[PDB]
Amino acid sequence: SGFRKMAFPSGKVEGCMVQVTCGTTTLNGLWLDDVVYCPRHVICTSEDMLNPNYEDLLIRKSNHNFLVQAGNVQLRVIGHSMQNCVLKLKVDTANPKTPKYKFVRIQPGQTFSVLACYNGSPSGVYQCAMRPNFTIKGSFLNGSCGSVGFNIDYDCVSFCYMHHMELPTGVHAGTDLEGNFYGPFVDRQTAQAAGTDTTITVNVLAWLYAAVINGDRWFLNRFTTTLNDFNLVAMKYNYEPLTQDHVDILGPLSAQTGIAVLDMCASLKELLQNGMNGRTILGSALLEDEFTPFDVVRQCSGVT
Amino acid sequence: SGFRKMAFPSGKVEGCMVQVTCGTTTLNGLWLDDVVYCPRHVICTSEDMLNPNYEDLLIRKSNHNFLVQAGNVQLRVIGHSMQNCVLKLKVDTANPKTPKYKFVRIQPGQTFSVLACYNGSPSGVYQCAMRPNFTIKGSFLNGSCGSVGFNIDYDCVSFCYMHHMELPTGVHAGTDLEGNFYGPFVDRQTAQAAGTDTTITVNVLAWLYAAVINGDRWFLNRFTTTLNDFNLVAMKYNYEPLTQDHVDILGPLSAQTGIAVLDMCASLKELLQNGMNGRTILGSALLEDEFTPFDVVRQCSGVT
Ligand SMILES: O=C(Cc1cccc(Cl)c1)Nc1cncc2c1CCCC2
Ligand SMILES: O=C(Cc1cccc(Cl)c1)Nc1cncc2c1CCCC2
Repeated sequence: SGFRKMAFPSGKVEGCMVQVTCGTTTLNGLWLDDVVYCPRHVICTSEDMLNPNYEDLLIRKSNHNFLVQAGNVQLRVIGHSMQNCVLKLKVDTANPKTPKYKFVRIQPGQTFSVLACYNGSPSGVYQCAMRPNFTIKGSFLNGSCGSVGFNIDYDCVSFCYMHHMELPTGVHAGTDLEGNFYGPFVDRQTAQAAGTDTTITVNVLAWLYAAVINGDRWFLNRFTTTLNDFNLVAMKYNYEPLTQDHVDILGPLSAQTGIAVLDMCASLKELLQNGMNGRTILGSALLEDEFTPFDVVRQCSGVT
Repeated sequence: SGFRKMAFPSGKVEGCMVQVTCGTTTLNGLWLDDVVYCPRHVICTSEDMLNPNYEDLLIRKSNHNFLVQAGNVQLRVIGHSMQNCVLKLKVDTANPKTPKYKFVRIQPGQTFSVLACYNGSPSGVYQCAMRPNFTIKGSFLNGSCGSVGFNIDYDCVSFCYMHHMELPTGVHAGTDLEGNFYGPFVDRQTAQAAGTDTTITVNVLAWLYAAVINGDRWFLNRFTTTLNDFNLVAMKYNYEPLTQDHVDILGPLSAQTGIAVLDMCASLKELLQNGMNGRTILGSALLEDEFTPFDVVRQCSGVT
């Protein structure tokens, strides 16, 4: 028993991290097979970042201008190209540590682990959720660009995120591994509105089931509700509307605990309307939304 | 910016995990050089665990009874011995993936990453604190025994914890890598009193400095206090007494923010006496104590 914000073991991803330097900028790259992926802003200087013309800036660059280092060995760059906001540096050597991998575009509300890196070296790992507004509330410093988010399915790493920038509000923005930004963000130093965020209802409910599984049952009540009645409460408290698809994904957790989904919805309704009354749930004094129903089942069953 | 419960990259530890089977029990082992370390209760059956005579139980076991598997290759056991509550299985092959390592006995209040494992395979990684009462509030299921806690200093892994058991209260108990239990715990199925726990004051203060560094300054006030006055408050709220040694370790954070340690103590005093008033600090509605002053500086500077 116990419930923690658990990240995937980062080993397979650590073996892919490289340092990419272009001119005076150094950031992280992901070396998979004979290709190194990194944010395209590696080709800019502080003068360029207000409104960069990436096509023009990339034209002034040749293969020999991109310095790629894996630990202490230099990789030879034989090709370079830009795909959306990522650069793809073809190197002459396939990464011997390349794991079985996929590039996936995760959905808002889904979770993933981040391996924060500086100068191609891993510093730490943490679990994140892609916010409904397509930002991530990560922990990143200068030099962290190019650090990636991923999930692991037994031996396969699905890379879902590459870190690009911190918004003036302290939240983080980035791309999928094809270079497409999550959200409306662009890679330039400008004020950028992150949309209105909401709490991931299905994840909060999944976390309430995790609490029941781990002995925390104080919040359970004698009430039930309907999808319609619950959604009126979710509306008032900036929670995502709950659908039958969400109920269906909560099926395994409903079966494990013997607490019907709408009865758990009634517990959530009372917690939203009344607060916690100074009590805690799984060591938290607020409603946690960064655990999916899958994360809860995985952590409560032991999938390796 | 941003602040997360960050674990160390687990790669160096993943390469050490093996499966150890003895009779009908399977748990995890740590393969370092030509030795496999695992909890000694691997030699017991459910009949034995009420009050095991480990010396006698180990006598009925020969090298060939300990089945050690690293992924899919079988290791040949050439020696076995018991050191406190750990078994040391000498194998004929040094682990080629053995990192630079140390065995350390961490102090209560210190933090470390845990790599939860099942059948010698890593499933997840999370950051923990050794509670003042020598328990850890981890996330462990059946088969997790032998999973280890560690810290990483550039290339050196300091192993500090091996998981042994879950107490009837849902908290976790284990040993250092010499087999000595943290706390008064014994490896037998009996009711075992975990002592009164306290909040790690120095860590809460370190986390308040992390909040200031990351823009959360609402809790800062016009007040100061003294070590004596603050310790009276800490006494009432089951917080560890603050000493000049704690003030000294908070020196770097005091210098970074320009907020004197005793002024931060006065903020903590008001938060303890008044609560949060429905507000949050770094995404938490309670006072976090599982970040040391070192963890805060590391996460806020970028040590890899
Ligand atoms: O945001 C950027 C650079 C940048 C500027 C403008 C556009 C783009 Cl795409 C990238 N790097 C960064 C990433 N994550 C965190 C922190 C930083 C830099 C300050 C410290 C925090
Ligand atoms: O506690 C034990 C077995 C055990 C029993 C008595 C003494 C000793 Cl040293 C070890 N294993 C375990 C570890 N962590 C978590 C969970 C479990 C088993 C139930 C599920 C949770």
